[PDB]
Amino acid sequence: PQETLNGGITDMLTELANFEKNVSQAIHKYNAYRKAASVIAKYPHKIKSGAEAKKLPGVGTKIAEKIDEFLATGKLRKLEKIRQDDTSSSINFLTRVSGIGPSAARKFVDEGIKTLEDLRKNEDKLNHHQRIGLKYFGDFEKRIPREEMLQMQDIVLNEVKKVDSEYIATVCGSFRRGAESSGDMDVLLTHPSFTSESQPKLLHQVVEQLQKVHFITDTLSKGETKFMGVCQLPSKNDEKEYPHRRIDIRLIPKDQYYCGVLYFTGSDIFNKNMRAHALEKGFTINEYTIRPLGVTGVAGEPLPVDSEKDIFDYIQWKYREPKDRSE
DNA sequence: CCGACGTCGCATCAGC
DNA sequence: GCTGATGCGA
DNA sequence: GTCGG
Ligand SMILES: Nc1ccn([C@H]2C[C@H](O)[C@@H](COP(=O)(O)NP(=O)(O)OP(=O)(O)O)O2)c(=O)n1
Ligand SMILES: [Mg+2]
Ligand code: NA
Ligand code: NA
Repeated sequence: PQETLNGGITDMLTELANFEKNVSQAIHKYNAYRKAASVIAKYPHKIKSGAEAKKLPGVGTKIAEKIDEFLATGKLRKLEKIRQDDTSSSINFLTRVSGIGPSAARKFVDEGIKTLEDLRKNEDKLNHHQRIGLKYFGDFEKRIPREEMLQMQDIVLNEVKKVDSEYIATVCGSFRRGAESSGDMDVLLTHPSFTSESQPKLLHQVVEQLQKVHFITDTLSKGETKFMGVCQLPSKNDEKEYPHRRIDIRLIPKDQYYCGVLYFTGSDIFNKNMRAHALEKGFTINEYTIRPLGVTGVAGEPLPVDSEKDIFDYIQWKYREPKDRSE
C-alpha cells in the first residue's frame, strides 16, 4: 500500500516496539507490536477506528485502544511521556550502536553514559565490537546502492576465486533478490572438501586475502564458520571516500550450501510461507536441511540437495526466481 | 487461565 | 584452567 | 501484547 494510509499508526507501533525490546526488555511484546505494525502496513484501507483494526490478525484489545487515542488526539500519551523521559529515551538510543543491546545500554545510562559523546569519552568501558560499531555509527545506518554492491561482489568473487578456484561464493540477502539497495553484504562460502561428514583455514584464508587487498578493514567477530566485519571500496582518484560497510561471510558444508543459500536469500515473509506451505506436505526446512515429517512429527533424515531447485522438487512447488521472493 | 511466541555462531560473563 | 550461561546481531 | 490450548 502507501505508508500515508496508516503511517502514523505503524510508526506508533514501531516506536512502541523499540521501547519494549530496548527499555522494557519484553521481546515478545516487541514482536507483538511489529506483527501488528506489519499487518496494518499491508492493509489497503485507511483505518478509521480501533475496532476496524482489531479485525486484523495480530491486533488485539490494547492496540485497538491505542489506535482510538491516536485517531482522536493525534498522539499517544504513554508514548509522549516515554519519549520525553531522559533515562528511557537514552537507553533506547544507545542500542543503535552495533554491539550495544538492551542490557549494555541499561548499564551505560545507569552510570551516566547517555550519548555518543559519553561513549567516546569512555572507550575503555566498551568491548571490541562496540568500538567499531561506535566508530562507524554513521556509516552503519547508511544504506548501500546496488551499484556499490556489484562493485563489492566484484572484489569478493575475484579474491575468493584467486585463493582457490574451487570455492563457491554467493552474495545472498536482498541483493540476490535484485533489490535496489541493501543494508549489508551477506556472503555464503563453500568448498568441495568441506561436507557434513567432514580445514579451519578455509574461512580464515578468504578473510586474510580480502584484508591483504584492503577490502576488509575491521573485524567484529571471527570463528571457523562465521565472520562478521567491516569493508570499504577503494576511493576513486580525487573523489570523496566511500562509507564503511557491514559484511558477513559464512562457511557452509557443500551439501548444506543450498538450504543455506535459500534461507539467507530471504525474504523473511517469504521464508515463513515456504516454511508453512511446506508443513502441509509433510516437510520441514531449516537453514541446513529439509526434513520429512514424519509419521509422528519425527523429522526423519534430511534429503539430499545439490541445487536450490532440488528443494522445490521435494515439496512440489514452482521454482521461484530470487527477485519474486519478497512474499 | 496461562503458556507460546526464533535459531545459532561468536565474544564475554559467571562460576567452579 | 575449563564449562555453561548470557548478550548480541542477523 | 496477542492468540489459543
Ligand atoms: N533478526 C534477523 C534478521 C535476519 N535473519 C536472517 C534471515 C534473513 O533472510 C537474512 C538477512 O537478514 P537482513 O540482512 O536483515 N535482511 P536483508 O539482507 O534481506 O535486507 P537488507 O539488510 O539488505 O536491507 O538473515 C535472522 O535470522 N534474524
Ligand atoms: Mg543484507
Ligand atoms: Na484480530
Ligand atoms: Na545495537
